[PDB]
Amino acid sequence: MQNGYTYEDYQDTAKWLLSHTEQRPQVAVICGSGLGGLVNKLTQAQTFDYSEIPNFPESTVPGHAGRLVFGILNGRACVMMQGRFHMYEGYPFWKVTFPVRVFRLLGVETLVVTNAAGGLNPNFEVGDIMLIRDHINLPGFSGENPLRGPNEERFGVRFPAMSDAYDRDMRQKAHSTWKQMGEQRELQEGTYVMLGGPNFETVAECRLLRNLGADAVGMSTVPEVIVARHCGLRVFGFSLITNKVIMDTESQGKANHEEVLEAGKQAAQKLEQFVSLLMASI
Amino acid sequence: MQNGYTYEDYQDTAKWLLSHTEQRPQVAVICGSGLGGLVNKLTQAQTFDYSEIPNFPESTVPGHAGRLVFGILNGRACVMMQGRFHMYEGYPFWKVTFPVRVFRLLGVETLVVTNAAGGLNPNFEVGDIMLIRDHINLPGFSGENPLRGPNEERFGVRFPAMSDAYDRDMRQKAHSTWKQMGEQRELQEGTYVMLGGPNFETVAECRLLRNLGADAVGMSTVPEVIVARHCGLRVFGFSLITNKVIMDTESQGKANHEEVLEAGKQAAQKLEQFVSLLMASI
Amino acid sequence: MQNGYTYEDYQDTAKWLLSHTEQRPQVAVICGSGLGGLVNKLTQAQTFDYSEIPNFPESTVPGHAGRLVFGILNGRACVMMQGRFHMYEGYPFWKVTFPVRVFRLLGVETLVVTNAAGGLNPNFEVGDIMLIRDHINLPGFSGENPLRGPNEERFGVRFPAMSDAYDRDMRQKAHSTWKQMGEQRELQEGTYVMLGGPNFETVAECRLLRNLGADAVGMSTVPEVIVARHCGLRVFGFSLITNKVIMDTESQGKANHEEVLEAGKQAAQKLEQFVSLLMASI
Ligand code: HPA
Ligand code: HPA
Ligand code: HPA
Repeated sequence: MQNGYTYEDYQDTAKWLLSHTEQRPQVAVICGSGLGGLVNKLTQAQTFDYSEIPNFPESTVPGHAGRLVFGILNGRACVMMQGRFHMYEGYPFWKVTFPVRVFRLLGVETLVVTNAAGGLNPNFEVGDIMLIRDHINLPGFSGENPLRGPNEERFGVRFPAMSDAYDRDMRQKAHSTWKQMGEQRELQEGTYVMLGGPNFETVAECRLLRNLGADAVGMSTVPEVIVARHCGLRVFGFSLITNKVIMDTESQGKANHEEVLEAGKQAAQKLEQFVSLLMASI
Repeated sequence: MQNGYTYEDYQDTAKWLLSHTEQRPQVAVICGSGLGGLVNKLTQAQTFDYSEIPNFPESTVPGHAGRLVFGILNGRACVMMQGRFHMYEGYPFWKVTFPVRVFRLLGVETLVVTNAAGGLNPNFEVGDIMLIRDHINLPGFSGENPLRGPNEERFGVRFPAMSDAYDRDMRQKAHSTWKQMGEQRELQEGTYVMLGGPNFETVAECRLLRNLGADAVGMSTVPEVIVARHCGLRVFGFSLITNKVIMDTESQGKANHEEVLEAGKQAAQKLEQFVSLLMASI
Repeated sequence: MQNGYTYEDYQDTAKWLLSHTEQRPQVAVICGSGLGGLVNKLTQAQTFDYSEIPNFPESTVPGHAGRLVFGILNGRACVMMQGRFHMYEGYPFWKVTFPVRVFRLLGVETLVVTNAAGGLNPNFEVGDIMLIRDHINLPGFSGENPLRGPNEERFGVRFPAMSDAYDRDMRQKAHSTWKQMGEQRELQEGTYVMLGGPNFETVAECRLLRNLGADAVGMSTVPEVIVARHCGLRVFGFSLITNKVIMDTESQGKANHEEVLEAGKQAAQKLEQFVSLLMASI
């Protein structure tokens, strides 16, 4: 497999955006979970529907419509993705990660990724926020990788390292900010594992995922982090623990989509003020 | 990747079958192992070669020729697949699972899946029958999934759960029936793990498969169970332990295809009467 | 997926080579690591650029240019691949493994595979040579396999076993030869695990790889061993431990490509005399 986008494609899209807005973001945020409401706190916001931006992959976002929003959040200029793309919709990883490279060409230096995730770690409770310290890329093990194919030297090297993908200083700042918020629940931190989806895991799969050392499971984010790190973007991210995974055959029930949506709704306010405060420390 | 079959394709195939047979099955059986002979016990059987049914994937079945057989088994009306499709032949998962959706549109409510498998659990002996209680989907981890691409709402939801894939009541009935058969060997039950194939595993791979909690290994069934559960089919299945996997470098030999064929042959009669008795309890 | 090469394609390429050289090799060597210099010790060498050989996949080799070299090494006639293909470049496994089948049709009976690898086993030091005793094929778990699609009976069987892939007698000879070289460091031996790449692993991924029982990690060799064993080639291989993987968050640094190149350079002489001596015992 080879990326279908030439360097010029990215550049054209970037040039189109610059000629249609006066905003010049330094931070890019890919919203997941109940963070979709974060667009409501931007100043001087300007919205672009994914369908009107050349080369942008078609939208297929549930709940939060596919919009790219520019604006000032807590004194910082940023651009946000309201709705992202997932492999389970049929998109190749090179379409999924297309926005990350455009962000780089706009002058962006920092990327914040957020998502909803199932809790594998027995100590996580619904509503918990887990800073992503590391990740396990299952699709990557089989070759499914956004960097597969010839390397574009103008973006980065052939063999980029990922052991330092999640910025250390960012996670330090995140802990201080959380303390300053006077939260009773502590800020979690752990390993996120991505798998394809769209179906939810079985008990047997959840037990091995946990045995492999993962704390949370999800169907996104990893390909974006890989491409971001490839082109030199400082990356920071976190998962909203939307549900605890069923790990015993005496299943009290089963993970459902309404459950995760509710969680995203109930924690929205907490996630928004958190990301807003973090802007001041980037 | 996206499924190449539109909902209408499935419906056309279903409509063609209904206009060519008076049979109206409630149960669908996908035969594997030595269960291929089960067609010999149907009453009022009517056979359809896969090649004469519109939209049906081309046949590539070894030993048992690709036929779709309708008939009455122990008083119940059912349809059976004599030979299935495997990813290792080159078929995408959406071709492999095509029959499952057609079955749904015919009015079928229950699906019984059977296969041959290598024993990972040290307590299994050749000839053992293992009820499938749960599964581990390795291809699914990388995104290889029959549901990949846009979701067809007329079949099911975007994020179906799989923790309850193998019907509980069915497995209870299976245990009672086995007792009533006066078998000396006990009915096994466990986790089946699917991988792509077509080559057999190495010692190192078998040890990790076992460490991951799998009891039996095979190259099929899982994609069919996923699609079946997606559209609301009650699923029940079992593996015929055709051989015990080599797990030490002092390999007494190596898994071979003739070995598995022999096992399927020697247990044929036992599997047939078992599935026949189960019909009375569905 | 299905192999795009017909049996005749392989045969044509083989026939073209035979009509352009008088050499008739019995051993084929696929050079990796600092073994790229091994071509300098061939007698009566004759070089073919991959681009001039019909049907040969396009070259994309870093450092060592894609050449196929025929010659006599320590009294034995052999053919060597200076530079191989990797999935991470965009090649399907059937393009990657194309040379292995051509080698078979030339009359070759033995294949020696070498590569660079990251050390997972805590006892390995940079510069170590690890005989490959077994392998773990992650891409294979998801269906990514060079044998996927219809089986070509003229090459081998539908379900080949892999538990005996690495020749036992070859590894015995390798140990004797190493002793005869009077090396202070002992010859290592272990399980190689392949993943897609091109990015390097994260700490979390390295810990699970090690927990799964792997000793060394790399991005090649496995598909070639599978196809070789399929067509009846005696296989022998080893990894040059070019670096030790970062397995703690207090990362002293991070794996980089220059590091691995340096290692390949520093051990070149030792690998060359080793492979040269082994020729005398094949
Ligand atoms: O349980 C889950 N599994 C997979 N992805 C998820 N995303 C939110 N919750 C889950
Ligand atoms: O040992 C085995 N491995 C994989 N698939 C199998 N199907 C039957 N036996 C086996
Ligand atoms: O650390 C490593 N990881 C993956 N492949 C490698 N090939 C050499 N070193 C490495």
